[PDB]
Amino acid sequence: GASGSEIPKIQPFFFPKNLTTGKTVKVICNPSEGSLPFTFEWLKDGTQVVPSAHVAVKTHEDYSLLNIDSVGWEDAGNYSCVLNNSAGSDTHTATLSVFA
Amino acid sequence: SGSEIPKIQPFFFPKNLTTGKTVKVICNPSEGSLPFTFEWLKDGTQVVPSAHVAVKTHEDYSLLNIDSVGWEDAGNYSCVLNNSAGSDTHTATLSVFA
Ligand code: NA
Ligand code: NA
Ligand code: NA
Ligand code: NA
Ligand code: NA
Ligand code: NA
Ligand code: NA
Ligand code: NA
Repeated sequence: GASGSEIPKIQPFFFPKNLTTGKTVKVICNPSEGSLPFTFEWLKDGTQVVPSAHVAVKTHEDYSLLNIDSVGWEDAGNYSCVLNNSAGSDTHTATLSVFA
Repeated sequence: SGSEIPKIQPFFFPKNLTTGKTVKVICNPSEGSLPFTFEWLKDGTQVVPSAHVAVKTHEDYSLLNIDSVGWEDAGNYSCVLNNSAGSDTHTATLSVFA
């Protein structure tokens, strides 16, 4: 029937604060509001995240999971999720710090 | 090897929850040996899934999803993370503006 077209709104996500070398960290990007369907994009410090042996992105219909194993200093930085549907887009950026 | 005790990555609920929002939180280890099992509690009692409350557990994380959150969903949610070597629990408060 009538299809509501609602701009998406990202649920704010943040990284843990005393993360030390070698640990695993996960964050989720998901809408709190918005019409289906959703697309997700992850950025790190100005470029799209590239999956690797220790970095993985797993995207579902209504959320996307960023996983980093064996964190090191190179994994520190600002990670952004860009969320879109057919009505609009939203973005959230979270800073990851990695300590010795 | 394979006997590293689990430790949950601290999780928290958003601070902007209004009635009707979808909310998701994940429980996952920052350390610990695979395989894991997960349990969710609400105010000390295991979560009962329903039409608008879903628990989806994967190999290395568990997802709590609440559609159309309301005042009745407010409470203290615990994730219990288990493996062969031990157990950890983390609890976070879900608050809803009304
Ligand atoms: Na956090
Ligand atoms: Na998280
Ligand atoms: Na992932
Ligand atoms: Na760094
Ligand atoms: Na940035
Ligand atoms: Na976009
Ligand atoms: Na109880
Ligand atoms: Na799910």
